[PDB]
Amino acid sequence: GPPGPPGPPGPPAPPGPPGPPGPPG
Amino acid sequence: GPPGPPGPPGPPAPPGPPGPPGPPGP
Amino acid sequence: PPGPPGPPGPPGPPAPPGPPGPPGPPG
Repeated sequence: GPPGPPGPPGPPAPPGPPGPPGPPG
Repeated sequence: GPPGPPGPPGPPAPPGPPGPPGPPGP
Repeated sequence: PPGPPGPPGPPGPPAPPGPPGPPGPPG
């Protein structure tokens, strides 16, 4: 038989890195 | 014969971007 | 018989932005 169709989307990915430091106090 | 099964799930997306700036310092 | 499995699916949903950064310098 012919090849099956594409699988489902991949799983979620982790959060990116932390943002930069905030402004001076 | 019948079409094959669906493929496997894809991979994850690449690393995410940084978060936003933190709060003011003390 | 059934054919071979299909190809892998697309990449998953975009990774979320990270956490807020730390507090700024004293200030």
